[PDB]
Amino acid sequence: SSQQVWKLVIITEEILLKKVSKIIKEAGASGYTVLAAAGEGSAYSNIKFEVLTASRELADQIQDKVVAKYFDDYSCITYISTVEALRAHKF
Amino acid sequence: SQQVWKLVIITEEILLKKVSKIIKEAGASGYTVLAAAGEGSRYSNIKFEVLTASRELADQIQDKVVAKYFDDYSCITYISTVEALR
Amino acid sequence: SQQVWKLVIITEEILLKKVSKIIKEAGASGYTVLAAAGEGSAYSNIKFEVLTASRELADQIQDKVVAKYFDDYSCITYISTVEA
Ligand SMILES: Nc1ncnc2c1ncn2[C@@H]1O[C@H](COP(=O)(O)O)[C@@H](O)[C@H]1O
Ligand SMILES: Nc1ncnc2c1ncn2[C@@H]1O[C@H](COP(=O)(O)O)[C@@H](O)[C@H]1O
Ligand SMILES: Nc1ncnc2c1ncn2[C@@H]1O[C@H](COP(=O)(O)O)[C@@H](O)[C@H]1O
Ligand SMILES: [Cl-]
Ligand SMILES: [Mg+2]
Ligand SMILES: [Mg+2]
Ligand SMILES: [Mg+2]
Ligand SMILES: [Mg+2]
Ligand SMILES: [Mg+2]
Repeated sequence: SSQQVWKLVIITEEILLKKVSKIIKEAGASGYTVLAAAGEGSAYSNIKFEVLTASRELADQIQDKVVAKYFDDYSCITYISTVEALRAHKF
Repeated sequence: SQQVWKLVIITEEILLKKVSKIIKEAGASGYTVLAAAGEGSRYSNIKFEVLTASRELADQIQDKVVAKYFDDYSCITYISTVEALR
Repeated sequence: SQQVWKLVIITEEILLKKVSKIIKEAGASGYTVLAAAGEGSAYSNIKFEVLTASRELADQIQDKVVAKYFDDYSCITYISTVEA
């Protein structure tokens, strides 16, 4: 059977790659995945972070700090969803 | 905290401009595209991700792209829900 | 529309061929793969997405890739539902 984990998505400009990774890591996430992305909002010059955490509270802390620091001045969207992972694994 | 719909459309790279036009014309605030490869029934393809506050616009955009390109082009599509801010 | 299951596997690019074989030999109708980078416990990784008509098929694919590769390679895997 399975354990609930939270998946935090942050899509932002590529220039924020180092700062946002450091925020994810200093908040205690076990890792993150980055994908190269393009898009339009309101080539592949955006980055999509996906951060998995078994703590909904850790996902909120990361999202809150990235939104406070960079949402005003940088193209940034963010959202959260749940996924199921194997009980034996650690997120 | 609001519930939002995520529409994924995986199709051939060559449809990039035409599908982006369908998404923008239906009134979606934007979209994300990623490079992809894969196998199916019929790097090569593009994955669209479109977030829409209403399920109706998600379905609307899906209807259009499917009608116009499904039977002629490599093309899969699905919808999930996510939690966003505002 | 109907509920389907989406299996994600994130692993090293060196396992591409061998994970795709597990996927197709298990009876999945297909798979998608995206280049990825990241850190755990640049774009050296790949993310599989496998849509399956049943949970059990997603579970059997995940059980096999994990049993073969989780201990010696980078292997993140999780499952969610979508409507198609
Ligand atoms: N409705 C949407 N659906 C999916 N992705 C979006 C949407 N709106 C914005 N984005 C993504 O967020 C990026 C930045 O948004 P913005 O800050 O509005 O420029 C875009 O380039 C897209 O990658
Ligand atoms: N079961 C599946 N799971 C994930 N992606 C799929 C699946 N079937 C097809 N695809 C994707 O859709 C593309 C085109 O599908 P097709 O029209 O069946 O050739 C493939 O190259 C894959 O990227
Ligand atoms: N908590 C996480 N959230 C998102 N992606 C992760 C997470 N942990 C690991 N990853 C991804 O999985 C890859 C392998 O992780 P590892 O198995 O710890 O080397 C990493 O390089 C990331 O792409
Ligand atoms: Cl940065
Ligand atoms: Mg600035
Ligand atoms: Mg797992
Ligand atoms: Mg799982
Ligand atoms: Mg997919
Ligand atoms: Mg795992």
